Amino acid sequence: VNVDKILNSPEATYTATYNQRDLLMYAVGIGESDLQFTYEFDEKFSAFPLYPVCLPFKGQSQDVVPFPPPDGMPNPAMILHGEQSVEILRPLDPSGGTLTGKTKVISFYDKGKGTLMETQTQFEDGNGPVAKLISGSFIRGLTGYEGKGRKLPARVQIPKRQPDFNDEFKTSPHQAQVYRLSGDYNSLHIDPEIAKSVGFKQPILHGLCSMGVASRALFKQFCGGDVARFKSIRVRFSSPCFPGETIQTRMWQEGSGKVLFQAVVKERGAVIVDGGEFVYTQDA
Amino acid sequence: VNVDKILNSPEATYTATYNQRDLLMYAVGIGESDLQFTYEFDEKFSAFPLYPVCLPFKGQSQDVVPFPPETISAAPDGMPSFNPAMILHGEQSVEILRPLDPSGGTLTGKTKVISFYDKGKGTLMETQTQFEDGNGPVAKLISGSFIRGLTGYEGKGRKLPARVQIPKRQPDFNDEFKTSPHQAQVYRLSGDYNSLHIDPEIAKSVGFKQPILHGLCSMGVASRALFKQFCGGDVARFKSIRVRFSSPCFPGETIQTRMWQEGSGKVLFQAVVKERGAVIVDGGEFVYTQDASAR
Repeated sequence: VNVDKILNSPEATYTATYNQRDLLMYAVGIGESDLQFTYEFDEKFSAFPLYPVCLPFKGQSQDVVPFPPPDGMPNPAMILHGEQSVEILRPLDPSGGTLTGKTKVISFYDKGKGTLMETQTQFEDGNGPVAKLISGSFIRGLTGYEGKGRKLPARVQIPKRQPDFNDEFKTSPHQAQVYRLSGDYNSLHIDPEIAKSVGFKQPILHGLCSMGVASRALFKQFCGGDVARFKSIRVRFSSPCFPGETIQTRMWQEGSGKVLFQAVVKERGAVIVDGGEFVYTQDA
Repeated sequence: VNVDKILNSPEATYTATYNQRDLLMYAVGIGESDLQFTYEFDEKFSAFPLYPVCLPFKGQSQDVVPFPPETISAAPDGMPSFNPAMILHGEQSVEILRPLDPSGGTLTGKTKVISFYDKGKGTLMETQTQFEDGNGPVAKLISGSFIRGLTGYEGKGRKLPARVQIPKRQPDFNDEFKTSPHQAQVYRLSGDYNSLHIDPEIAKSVGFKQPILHGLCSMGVASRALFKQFCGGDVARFKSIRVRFSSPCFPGETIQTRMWQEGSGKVLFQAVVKERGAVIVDGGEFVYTQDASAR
């Protein structure tokens, strides 16, 4: 494997679109019910800030997207979604919009047990940048090379004290059936036979839905009803969640507009979203 | 006041388009979880048989459809003037000639007012919608609107089918579905964006404690029970359904479907809110293809 050729491979450029209905479908998919996100005539109707994470899946389609949606690139079943970063430069137009996506592999690191591959996506409207996404995939077993990439941000360490704030959300047993309508139609989240074939007695909930659930808690606690205050969020996905389980978001106020967080399944005491770092605009 | 004018008002023709994703969104909107209706690669993936009721709202839009849709707001010549305050969706009939293509489709809709009856206590206006493609008819819908107060005239319309008499005996079969308190927020995404079902201020405005669930969603919930009990996993067996909406349902309430087998492929039914014992869907008649005819 040649990492230089992977990292010098030109960015891919594409178009993504969303309408108001897509925004509503997303809000219900992550279990949000506040009229700010579920009612187009609300005085403060907005896209939920995390929405751009769906756009690399949905792209330009208004229909079901077949799943799945570089040069020196070397088994899909060995790939885990390990990390996600989302940076919001400007809120999305809640009346709908069309964006240009530019995507590129920015890191390919040999972690020994496998490869960390970081894929960056930048979305722009007509004016300029609106969102920056970094998806960290772990490719199990792929090793034996000199890894290269960007300077990796510090690994988040959760404070050794009780959370400052807690929130809980009971997900529906059919949450994944609703959430998948926002772009990710991976059969792992709906077909019990596919889930069973990879070691799960029931389909698992999309990790990004869990991320949306935690985002809802962070927005509600800190952003004072203003989506423009939701600046950035990054997480590690640590263990699976099943639709029907209760997701607890534990939140640590660290000052300077920084909140560290975890999402935990109440029923099992399993950490599903770890090393959460949230940045928001401090009290206006 | 001119009924002859109303019934002679020319038919309106429009186009309706749905994709696979719309079918999934509808299925989750009515609370169905069966993979036959929620998973595009299920080996028997199908549109839920009641879906055509959404098409007059949706038309060809893939976005939010501001209420009321252009395809339903048009008043016939010559209609009275009174605003939607004294109007309610009282009755619905759905007849399926051919199941919808589950990969998506485009249909021609033809709509016409077919009845304008004086009920003594009000007016029943029946609006028929016929859907077809290049291969012929697919569905026939009849919607009944009630205008309370509007009386004193000679009424005319289609020959009405027999009034459904719900049997006094114990129901043969029962099913229940606990709706979500946010069920209307999801169901509205299939085409009916009426503020009545979401804005508490608009709901309180007309007398309700909170927004009410769409009557057609309740009809969907009853239809799910009927399909599950009688149709043996085959949408082609779901032939017709007609109901009246008797009282409102609130999102979050449990909908019980009471079913009476009458033989010859006919089932009578009611839908009831468990928490209040209130019938919300009454005079239900369901027609399906019998077991001995399942090829």
